[PDB]
Order: sequence, then C-alpha cells, then structure tokens
Amino acid sequence: KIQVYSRHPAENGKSNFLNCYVSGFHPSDIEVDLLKNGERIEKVEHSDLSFSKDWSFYLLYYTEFTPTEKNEYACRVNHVTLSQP
Amino acid sequence: KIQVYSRHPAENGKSNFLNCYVSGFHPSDIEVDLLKNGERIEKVEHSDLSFSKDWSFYLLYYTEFTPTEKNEYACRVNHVTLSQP
Amino acid sequence: KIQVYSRHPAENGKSNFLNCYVSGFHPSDIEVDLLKNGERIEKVEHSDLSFSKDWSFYLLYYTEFTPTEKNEYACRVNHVTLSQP
Amino acid sequence: NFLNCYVSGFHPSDIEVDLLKNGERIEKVEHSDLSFSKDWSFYLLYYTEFTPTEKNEYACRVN
Amino acid sequence: NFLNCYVSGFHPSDIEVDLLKNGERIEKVEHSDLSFSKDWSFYLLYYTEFTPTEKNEYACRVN
Amino acid sequence: NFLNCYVSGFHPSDIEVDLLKNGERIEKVEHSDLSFSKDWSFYLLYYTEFTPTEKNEYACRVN
Repeated sequence: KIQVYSRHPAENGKSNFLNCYVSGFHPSDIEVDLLKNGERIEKVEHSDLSFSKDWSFYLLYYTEFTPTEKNEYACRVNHVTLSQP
Repeated sequence: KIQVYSRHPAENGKSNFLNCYVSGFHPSDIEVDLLKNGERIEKVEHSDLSFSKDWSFYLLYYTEFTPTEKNEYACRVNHVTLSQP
Repeated sequence: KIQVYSRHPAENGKSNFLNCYVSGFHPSDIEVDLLKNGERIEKVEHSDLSFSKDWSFYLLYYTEFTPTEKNEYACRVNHVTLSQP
Repeated sequence: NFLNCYVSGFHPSDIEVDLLKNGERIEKVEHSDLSFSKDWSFYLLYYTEFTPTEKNEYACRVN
Repeated sequence: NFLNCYVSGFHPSDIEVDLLKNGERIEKVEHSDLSFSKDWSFYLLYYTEFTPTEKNEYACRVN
Repeated sequence: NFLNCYVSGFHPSDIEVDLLKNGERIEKVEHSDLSFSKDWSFYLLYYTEFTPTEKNEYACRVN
C-alpha cells in the first residue's frame, strides 16, 4: 500500500490576483438629483430624496438560524487530501 | 496497491485573474433625475425620488434556516483527492 | 502502509494579491444632491436628503442564532490533510 | 548626413494617443484605458538552447 | 553628421499620451489608467543554456 | 559630430504622460494610475547557465 503525491511545477512569470470574491451590497456609479441647474424658479417645496432606509446584513424574526458551513474563500486554493485506511 | 500522482507542469507566461466571483446586489451606471436643466419654471412641488427602501441580505420570518454547504470560492482551485482503502 | 507527500515547486516571478475577500455594505461613487447650481430662487423649503437610517450588521428578535462554521478566509490557502488510520 | 548603420529593436516614434483633447462641459469619464504597453523583454526564453554564432563587421564610413 | 553604428534595445521617442489635455467643467474622472509599461527586463531567461559566441567589430569612421 | 558606437539597454526619451494638464472647475479625481514602470532588472535569470564568450572591439574613430 504505497501512495505517493509528487507536485513540482515550474511557474514561470508573475501572478496577479484582484477582487477574488466580492459580494454583499456594493452598487457604484449612481447619481440621484433634482433640478441640477435651474434658474428663475419661484418655489421649490416638499423635496424628498431617499437612497435607502435601513442596512441590515442579517434581519431575523423568530428564526432558528442554524447553518453548518465549511467554506474556503480565497484566490488560490490548494486542497489536497490523501486517505489510506 | 500502488497509486502515484505526478504533476510537474511548465507554465510559461504570466497569469492574470480579476473578478473571479461577483454576486449580490451591485448595479452600476444608473442615473435618476428630474428637471436636469429647467428655466422659467414657476412651481416644483411634491417631488419624490427614491432608489430603494431597505437593504437586507437575509430577511427571515419563522424560518428554520439550516443549510449544510461545503463550497470553494476562488480563482484557481486545485482539488486533488486520493483514496486507497 | 507508506504515504508520501512531496511538494517542491519553483515559483519564478513575483506574486501580487489585492482585495481577496470583500463583503458587507460598501457602496462607492454615489452622489445625491438638490439644486446643485441655482440662481434667482425665491424659496427653498422642506428639503429632505437621507442616505440611510440605521446600520446594523446583526439585528435579531427572539432569534436562536446558532451557527457552526469552520471557514478559511484568505488569499492563498494550502489545506493539506493526510489520514492513515 | 543622417546615417544609420544598424538600427533594431523597439523604436516607434511620432505617436500621439489622446482622449478628449480639448473638451468642455463633460459630466462623467469612467474607466478609461490608456496604456502604451505592459512588459518590455528583449530576450524572453523558455527552455531554449540559445547558441548564436556571429562574426559581423559594422563599418559605415562618412567622408 | 549624426551617425549610429549600432543601436538596439527599447528606445521609443516622441510619444505623448494625454487624457483631457485642456478641459473645463468636468464633474467626475474615475479609474483612469495611464501606465507606460510594467516590467523592464533585458535578459529574462528560464532554464536557458545561454551560450552565444560573437566576434563583432564595431568600427564606424568619420572624416 | 554626434556619434554612437554602441548604445543598448532601456533608453527611451522625449516622453510626456500627463492627465488634466490645464484644467479648471474639476470636482473629483479618484484612483489615478500614472506609473512609468515597476521593476528594472538588467540580468534576470532563473536556473540559467549563462556562458557567453565574446571578443568585441569597439573602435569608432573621429578625425
């Protein structure tokens, strides 16, 4: 019963990693405006500019929150497993 | 019972990784406006510009949230497994 | 019962890692404005500019929050496991 | 008497790359990519048996 | 009497890379990329048996 | 009598990289990237048997 794992690669050249895992709320490049350029305007009343009310990554009610997770968030993962019972 | 894993690649040249995993709420390049350029406007009343109300990645009610996940979020994954019972 | 793990790679070239794991609330490049440039405006009344009310990463009510997680957040993970019962 | 006996390699000239040279009243400029090049490598070899034999005489005369 | 007996390598000239040279009333400039190059490597070898044999005579005369 | 008997290596000239040279009334400038280069390596070798044999005569005369 002989198991042999041999790994000798030759990686020639630089390696670049960027934004390997992006999640959640992340909008970008958004513009909300009213009367950006206005002249000879008599009255401006009851203006309501709203982007959001409440930010809650977890919002639970009477919840049995029971996750069992084994995750690997990375850029370069090397998950090697040998088993010889 | 002999199992041999040999891996010696020659990777010639640079490697580039970008935005390997993107999820969730991420809209971009959005414009909401009213009267961008206006003149000789007497009254502007009851303006309502709304983008969103509530941001909640998890919103549960009387929920039995029980996931069992084994995930691998990455850019380059090397998942090698040898088994010799 | 002989199990041998041999790993002698030759990584030639620099390695760069940036933003390996980004999550949560992180919007960027957002502009909310009213009357950016205005002239000869008599009255400006009842202006309401709101971005958000409450920031709460965890907001629970009568919740049995019981997660069992074994996660690995990194840029370069080397998870090697040998088992020989 | 401009003379070039031997000119080689990367030598570009008289190049103009421009974006919005003379512009006015521009609202947004997002994600502009103005890159001339990435990597400069004269001898880039991989597992190469580089065995050149040369006997060159660079003799350009001017009178 | 401009004379070049042997010119090699990376030598670009007369290059102008510009973005919004003469601009007015600009609101946003986001994520501009103006990079001339990344890496400068004259001899970049990997497992290379570099064995050049050269007997060159660079003799450019001016009278 | 400008004479170059042997010129090599990285020698660029007359390069102008500019962003918003003459600008007015600009609100935001975010994440600008103006990098000429990263690494300067003349001899960058990996496991290389570097064995050059050269007998060169650089003899450029001026009278």
